[PDB]
Amino acid sequence: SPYGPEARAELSSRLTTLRNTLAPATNDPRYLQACGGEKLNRFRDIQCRRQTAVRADLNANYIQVGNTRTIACQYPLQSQLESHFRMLAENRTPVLAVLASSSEIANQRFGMPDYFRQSGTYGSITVESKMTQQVGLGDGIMADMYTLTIREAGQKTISVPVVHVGNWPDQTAVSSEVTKALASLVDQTAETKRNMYESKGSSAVADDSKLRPVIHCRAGVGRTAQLIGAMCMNDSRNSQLSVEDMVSQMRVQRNGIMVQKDEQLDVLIKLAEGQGRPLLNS
Ligand SMILES: */C=C/S(=O)(=O)c1ccccc1
Repeated sequence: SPYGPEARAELSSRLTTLRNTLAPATNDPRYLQACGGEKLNRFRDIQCRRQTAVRADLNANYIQVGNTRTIACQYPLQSQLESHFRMLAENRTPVLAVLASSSEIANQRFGMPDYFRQSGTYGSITVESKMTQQVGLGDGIMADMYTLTIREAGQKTISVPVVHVGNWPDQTAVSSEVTKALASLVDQTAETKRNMYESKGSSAVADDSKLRPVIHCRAGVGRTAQLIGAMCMNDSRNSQLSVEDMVSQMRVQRNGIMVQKDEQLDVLIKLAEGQGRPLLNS
Protein backbone atom coordinates (compact mmCIF):
# COMPACT_ATOMS: atom_id res chain seq x y z
CA SER A 1 0.00 0.00 0.00
CA PRO A 2 1.15 3.59 -0.67
CA TYR A 3 0.12 4.81 2.79
CA GLY A 4 0.49 1.47 4.55
CA PRO A 5 2.75 0.80 7.56
CA GLU A 6 5.42 -0.66 5.26
CA ALA A 7 5.52 2.57 3.25
CA ARG A 8 5.49 4.67 6.43
CA ALA A 9 8.32 2.61 7.95
CA GLU A 10 10.42 3.11 4.80
CA LEU A 11 9.84 6.86 4.81
CA SER A 12 10.77 7.03 8.48
CA SER A 13 13.89 4.99 7.73
CA ARG A 14 15.08 7.24 4.89
CA LEU A 15 14.44 10.41 6.91
CA THR A 16 16.25 9.02 9.97
CA THR A 17 19.40 8.35 7.96
CA LEU A 18 19.16 11.90 6.61
CA ARG A 19 18.72 13.48 10.05
CA ASN A 20 21.74 11.54 11.34
CA THR A 21 23.84 12.57 8.31
CA LEU A 22 22.85 16.22 8.71
CA ALA A 23 23.65 16.27 12.43
CA PRO A 24 26.09 19.14 13.09
CA ALA A 25 29.70 18.31 13.89
CA THR A 26 31.82 20.83 15.78
CA ASN A 27 32.90 23.65 13.45
CA ASP A 28 30.67 22.07 10.81
CA PRO A 29 31.24 23.74 7.38
CA ARG A 30 27.58 23.18 6.48
CA TYR A 31 26.35 25.25 9.44
CA LEU A 32 26.49 28.92 10.39
CA GLN A 33 29.00 29.51 13.20
CA ALA A 34 28.72 31.90 16.16
CA CYS A 35 31.09 34.87 16.40
CA GLY A 36 33.35 35.96 19.25
CA GLY A 37 31.46 33.85 21.76
CA GLU A 38 28.02 35.47 21.61
CA LYS A 39 25.30 32.82 21.47
CA LEU A 40 23.69 32.39 18.05
CA ASN A 41 21.81 29.11 18.47
CA ARG A 42 19.05 28.90 21.10
CA PHE A 43 19.82 25.17 21.19
CA ARG A 44 23.38 23.96 20.58
CA ASP A 45 22.20 21.06 18.43
CA ILE A 46 19.57 22.81 16.33
CA GLN A 47 21.76 24.78 13.96
CA CYS A 48 21.41 26.99 10.88
CA ARG A 49 22.46 25.85 7.40
CA ARG A 50 25.09 28.35 6.24
CA GLN A 51 24.33 28.17 2.52
CA THR A 52 20.77 29.37 3.15
CA ALA A 53 21.27 31.68 6.14
CA VAL A 54 19.34 34.97 6.09
CA ARG A 55 21.70 36.98 8.32
CA ALA A 56 25.11 36.16 9.80
CA ASP A 57 23.83 36.73 13.33
CA LEU A 58 20.51 34.89 13.23
CA ASN A 59 19.53 31.23 13.32
CA ALA A 60 17.25 31.53 10.30
CA ASN A 61 17.00 29.98 6.84
CA TYR A 62 15.54 30.65 3.40
CA ILE A 63 13.59 27.52 2.54
CA GLN A 64 12.16 26.40 -0.78
CA VAL A 65 10.08 23.24 -0.89
CA GLY A 66 8.91 22.63 -4.42
CA ASN A 67 7.84 26.13 -5.48
CA THR A 68 6.98 27.39 -1.99
CA ARG A 69 9.48 29.93 -0.65
CA THR A 70 9.63 30.90 3.01
CA ILE A 71 11.96 31.64 5.91
CA ALA A 72 12.19 29.44 8.99
CA CYS A 73 13.93 30.46 12.19
CA GLN A 74 14.28 29.88 15.92
CA TYR A 75 12.65 32.27 18.37
CA PRO A 76 15.08 35.21 18.38
CA LEU A 77 17.32 35.62 21.41
CA GLN A 78 16.97 38.97 23.16
CA SER A 79 20.35 40.00 21.76
CA GLN A 80 19.14 39.29 18.20
CA LEU A 81 15.90 41.28 18.36
CA GLU A 82 17.26 44.30 16.50
CA SER A 83 18.77 42.24 13.71
CA HIS A 84 15.60 40.11 13.73
CA PHE A 85 13.34 43.11 13.21
CA ARG A 86 15.76 44.25 10.51
CA MET A 87 15.30 40.94 8.71
CA LEU A 88 11.52 41.19 9.00
CA ALA A 89 11.57 44.75 7.67
CA GLU A 90 14.01 44.22 4.82
CA ASN A 91 12.05 41.13 3.79
CA ARG A 92 8.80 43.11 3.54
CA THR A 93 7.43 40.12 5.49
CA PRO A 94 3.90 39.35 4.20
CA VAL A 95 3.13 37.35 7.35
CA LEU A 96 4.97 36.32 10.51
CA ALA A 97 3.66 33.01 11.82
CA VAL A 98 4.65 32.27 15.41
CA LEU A 99 3.74 28.86 16.79
CA ALA A 100 5.48 29.24 20.16
CA SER A 101 2.99 28.98 23.04
CA SER A 102 2.09 31.87 25.31
CA SER A 103 3.31 29.73 28.21
CA GLU A 104 6.77 29.32 26.72
CA ILE A 105 6.98 33.05 26.00
CA ALA A 106 5.80 33.90 29.53
CA ASN A 107 8.36 31.61 31.18
CA GLN A 108 11.34 33.95 31.61
CA ARG A 109 13.59 30.91 32.04
CA PHE A 110 13.28 30.32 28.30
CA GLY A 111 14.55 33.72 27.18
CA MET A 112 11.82 34.17 24.58
CA PRO A 113 11.09 37.91 24.42
CA ASP A 114 7.49 39.05 23.94
CA TYR A 115 8.58 40.95 20.84
CA PHE A 116 5.44 40.76 18.70
CA ARG A 117 2.76 41.22 21.36
CA GLN A 118 4.33 44.23 23.06
CA SER A 119 5.46 47.63 21.81
CA GLY A 120 8.99 48.78 22.54
CA THR A 121 12.35 50.15 21.44
CA TYR A 122 15.27 47.96 20.42
CA GLY A 123 18.50 49.75 19.65
CA SER A 124 17.55 52.34 17.04
CA ILE A 125 14.38 50.45 16.08
CA THR A 126 10.96 51.14 17.60
CA VAL A 127 8.13 48.64 17.38
CA GLU A 128 4.38 48.93 17.93
CA SER A 129 2.08 45.94 18.30
CA LYS A 130 -1.60 46.30 17.43
CA MET A 131 -3.86 43.35 18.30
CA THR A 132 -6.25 42.60 15.44
CA GLN A 133 -8.47 39.54 15.01
CA GLN A 134 -8.79 36.13 16.66
CA VAL A 135 -9.55 33.03 14.62
CA GLY A 136 -10.43 29.57 15.87
CA LEU A 137 -8.67 26.73 14.06
CA GLY A 138 -10.61 23.88 15.62
CA ASP A 139 -10.05 21.57 18.59
CA GLY A 140 -9.80 24.73 20.65
CA ILE A 141 -6.62 25.92 18.91
CA MET A 142 -6.58 29.72 18.65
CA ALA A 143 -4.86 32.11 16.25
CA ASP A 144 -4.25 35.58 17.69
CA MET A 145 -3.37 38.18 15.07
CA TYR A 146 -1.39 41.41 15.33
CA THR A 147 0.03 44.20 13.19
CA LEU A 148 3.73 44.73 13.93
CA THR A 149 4.85 48.17 12.79
CA ILE A 150 8.63 48.53 12.58
CA ARG A 151 10.09 52.05 12.62
CA GLU A 152 13.71 53.19 12.34
CA ALA A 153 15.20 56.61 11.62
CA GLY A 154 15.98 56.92 7.93
CA GLN A 155 14.34 53.60 7.06
CA LYS A 156 11.01 52.96 5.35
CA THR A 157 8.39 52.19 7.99
CA ILE A 158 7.14 48.62 7.61
CA SER A 159 4.08 46.95 9.16
CA VAL A 160 3.96 43.15 9.47
CA PRO A 161 0.92 40.83 9.77
CA VAL A 162 1.40 38.39 12.64
CA VAL A 163 -0.38 35.07 13.08
CA HIS A 164 0.24 33.66 16.56
CA VAL A 165 -1.02 30.21 17.58
CA GLY A 166 -0.37 30.54 21.31
CA ASN A 167 -1.78 27.23 22.52
CA TRP A 168 0.09 24.67 20.43
CA PRO A 169 2.35 22.89 22.94
CA ASP A 170 5.94 22.16 21.92
CA GLN A 171 6.87 18.78 20.43
CA THR A 172 3.28 17.87 19.59
CA ALA A 173 1.18 17.97 16.43
CA VAL A 174 -2.26 19.53 16.17
CA SER A 175 -4.71 17.62 13.97
CA SER A 176 -4.56 17.70 10.17
CA GLU A 177 -7.83 19.66 10.20
CA VAL A 178 -6.23 22.33 12.38
CA THR A 179 -3.02 22.30 10.34
CA LYS A 180 -4.89 22.81 7.07
CA ALA A 181 -6.97 25.61 8.60
CA LEU A 182 -3.78 27.29 9.86
CA ALA A 183 -1.88 26.95 6.58
CA SER A 184 -4.89 28.42 4.76
CA LEU A 185 -5.00 31.37 7.17
CA VAL A 186 -1.28 32.02 6.96
CA ASP A 187 -1.25 31.89 3.15
CA GLN A 188 -4.35 34.06 2.99
CA THR A 189 -2.80 36.66 5.30
CA ALA A 190 0.41 36.60 3.29
CA GLU A 191 -1.43 37.00 -0.01
CA THR A 192 -3.22 40.13 1.22
CA LYS A 193 0.01 41.85 2.34
CA ARG A 194 2.02 40.77 -0.69
CA ASN A 195 -0.76 42.06 -2.97
CA MET A 196 -0.50 45.42 -1.21
CA TYR A 197 3.22 45.73 -1.99
CA GLU A 198 2.60 44.67 -5.58
CA SER A 199 -0.12 47.30 -5.98
CA LYS A 200 2.35 49.90 -4.73
CA GLY A 201 4.98 48.74 -7.20
CA SER A 202 7.41 47.68 -4.48
CA SER A 203 10.85 46.76 -5.78
CA ALA A 204 10.72 43.76 -3.41
CA VAL A 205 8.49 41.94 -5.90
CA ALA A 206 11.48 41.33 -8.21
CA ASP A 207 13.61 39.89 -5.40
CA ASP A 208 13.03 36.18 -4.72
CA SER A 209 14.69 36.47 -1.31
CA LYS A 210 11.97 38.91 -0.24
CA LEU A 211 8.22 38.86 0.50
CA ARG A 212 8.61 35.44 2.09
CA PRO A 213 6.36 34.25 4.91
CA VAL A 214 8.42 33.96 8.09
CA ILE A 215 7.57 30.95 10.21
CA HIS A 216 8.98 29.96 13.58
CA CYS A 217 8.40 28.94 17.19
CA ARG A 218 10.93 28.13 19.90
CA ALA A 219 13.48 26.06 17.93
CA GLY A 220 11.77 26.35 14.55
CA VAL A 221 12.00 22.67 13.58
CA GLY A 222 8.74 21.04 14.66
CA ARG A 223 5.52 23.00 14.74
CA THR A 224 7.31 25.27 12.26
CA ALA A 225 8.18 22.42 9.92
CA GLN A 226 4.68 20.99 10.18
CA LEU A 227 3.16 24.31 9.12
CA ILE A 228 5.63 24.74 6.26
CA GLY A 229 4.89 21.25 5.04
CA ALA A 230 1.17 21.98 5.09
CA MET A 231 1.75 25.27 3.32
CA CYS A 232 3.71 23.71 0.48
CA MET A 233 1.00 21.08 0.10
CA ASN A 234 -1.55 23.86 -0.31
CA ASP A 235 0.47 25.43 -3.11
CA SER A 236 -1.30 24.53 -6.37
CA ARG A 237 2.14 24.46 -8.02
CA ASN A 238 3.60 21.54 -6.04
CA SER A 239 1.96 18.65 -7.86
CA GLN A 240 3.91 15.39 -7.40
CA LEU A 241 6.09 16.79 -4.62
CA SER A 242 6.34 13.81 -2.26
CA VAL A 243 6.51 13.83 1.53
CA GLU A 244 10.05 12.43 1.21
CA ASP A 245 10.98 15.40 -1.01
CA MET A 246 9.20 17.84 1.27
CA VAL A 247 10.96 16.80 4.49
CA SER A 248 14.36 16.21 2.90
CA GLN A 249 14.31 19.68 1.32
CA MET A 250 13.49 21.36 4.63
CA ARG A 251 16.27 19.37 6.26
CA VAL A 252 18.99 20.13 3.72
CA GLN A 253 17.98 23.82 3.79
CA ARG A 254 17.87 24.38 7.56
CA ASN A 255 18.90 21.33 9.60
CA GLY A 256 18.23 17.61 9.99
CA ILE A 257 15.62 17.99 12.71
CA MET A 258 12.97 19.70 10.52
CA VAL A 259 9.75 17.79 11.26
CA GLN A 260 10.93 16.89 14.76
CA LYS A 261 8.34 14.38 16.02
CA ASP A 262 6.79 11.33 14.35
CA GLU A 263 3.40 12.72 15.34
CA GLN A 264 4.25 15.79 13.28
CA LEU A 265 5.32 13.65 10.33
CA ASP A 266 2.08 11.66 10.63
CA VAL A 267 0.07 14.83 10.11
CA LEU A 268 2.00 15.51 6.92
CA ILE A 269 1.43 11.91 5.86
CA LYS A 270 -2.30 12.20 6.55
CA LEU A 271 -2.56 15.44 4.55
CA ALA A 272 -0.62 13.78 1.72
CA GLU A 273 -2.94 10.78 1.62
CA GLY A 274 -5.89 13.15 1.64
CA GLN A 275 -4.64 14.66 -1.63
CA GLY A 276 -3.38 11.42 -3.11
CA ARG A 277 0.13 12.85 -2.86
CA PRO A 278 2.89 10.19 -2.86
CA LEU A 279 4.84 9.46 0.30
CA LEU A 280 7.99 7.84 -1.09
CA ASN A 281 10.05 8.54 -4.18
CA SER A 282 10.26 5.68 -6.67
C1 LIG B 1 8.69 25.37 15.92
C2 LIG B 1 9.36 24.98 17.48
S1 LIG B 1 9.72 23.61 17.61
O1 LIG B 1 10.52 23.24 16.49
O2 LIG B 1 8.52 22.82 17.58
C3 LIG B 1 10.64 23.25 19.03
C4 LIG B 1 10.99 24.26 19.98
C5 LIG B 1 11.77 23.94 21.15
C6 LIG B 1 12.21 22.60 21.39
C7 LIG B 1 11.86 21.59 20.45
C8 LIG B 1 11.09 21.92 19.29
